[PDB]
Amino acid sequence: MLERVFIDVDGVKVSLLKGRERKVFYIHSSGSDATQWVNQLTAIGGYAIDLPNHGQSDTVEVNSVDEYAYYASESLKKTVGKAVVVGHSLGGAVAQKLYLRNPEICLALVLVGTGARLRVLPEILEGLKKEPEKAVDLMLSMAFASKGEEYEKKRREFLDRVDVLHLDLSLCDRFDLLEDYRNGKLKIGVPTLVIVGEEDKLTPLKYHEFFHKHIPNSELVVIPGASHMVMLEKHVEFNEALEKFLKKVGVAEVHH
Ligand SMILES: CC(C)(COP(=O)(O)OP(=O)(O)OC[C@H]1O[C@@H](n2cnc3c(N)ncnc32)[C@H](O)[C@@H]1OP(=O)(O)O)[C@@H](O)C(=O)NCCC(=O)NCCS
Ligand SMILES: [Cl-]
Repeated sequence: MLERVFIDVDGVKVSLLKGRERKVFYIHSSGSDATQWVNQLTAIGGYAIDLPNHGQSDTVEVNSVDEYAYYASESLKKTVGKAVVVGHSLGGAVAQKLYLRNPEICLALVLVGTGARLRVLPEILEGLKKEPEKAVDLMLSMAFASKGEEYEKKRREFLDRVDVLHLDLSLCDRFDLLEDYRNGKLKIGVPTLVIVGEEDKLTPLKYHEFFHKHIPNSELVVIPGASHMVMLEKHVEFNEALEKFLKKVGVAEVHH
């Protein structure tokens, strides 16, 4: 069912995965790629970006979350025009910056396992340069509710992508919109769905209650038996929540 497509953003080749036509645009997390969203792409539809430096996209120097938001926004415009933007962790930071720069292209926001500030444990971030296996194991212990096939696969991916993982996490570590939400300057005017796995230790419940408190039209969904990787660990529950929200916002199903 899925297709891989390619577009050009200012000379940078960007790959995306796409399912059935739907105005939904997914943005993956650090050290990951569009394949993070396969369970959503096949059931809900839409497009998932491979950010530059990830998946089948070109490599290019990226020094901020804002720069990734530029690639994401251009890619959204070229594929779906306007969309519900779904971001996980780093991708949720990218989604927030995308909304702030280009609110017109966001029909709604889905903030998954993310935060207004994404400081990274120094034992992970500094541990990746010296003993990456230990750092990866620590990060993943905080990201999965259970070991098993998804955990093992992600562990191997991270071991294969340590350099990009460290670059991505360094961008997270510098990402901070917290006070701008707190002091009321940053306003999210679109419908928002905030999703977190009950066991998530990388971006815990309080990060998601923070969004829910500061965003007027937000709904919070905590998914039991999942941690940070909720869209992979509990995909059926995740999809049901997302589909209910898409109905609410009017992003119709368009079968056949
Ligand atoms: C790395 C870490 C220990 C640094 O902690 P720190 O030096 O206290 O600095 P922070 O800026 O994160 O936190 C300071 C305060 O802001 C709050 N805060 C930070 N990020 C927040 C967010 N996204 N939402 C709401 N509150 C937040 C904290 O709760 C804390 O409040 P407190 O003083 O009342 O406890 C901490 O951020 C952490 O444990 N993070 C989770 C693990 C991780 O590595 N996540 C990866 C994210 S990509
Ligand atoms: Cl991340």
